Amino acid sequence: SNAMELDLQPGDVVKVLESAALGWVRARVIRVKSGGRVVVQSDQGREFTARGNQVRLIE
Repeated sequence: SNAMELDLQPGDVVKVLESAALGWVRARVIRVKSGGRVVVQSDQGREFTARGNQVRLIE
């Protein structure tokens, strides 16, 4: 699917490693913000800045 490439669009459904004490959880890309500030939000409602090293789309 990708290595580190940001093809993440708002509405996407990915696994992101949210926090080290949780690991890869499933998040949702809400937006692409300032420059390369990816907005993803997990179902806990927390938005956070994702990066292509923290996000994997079906792979």
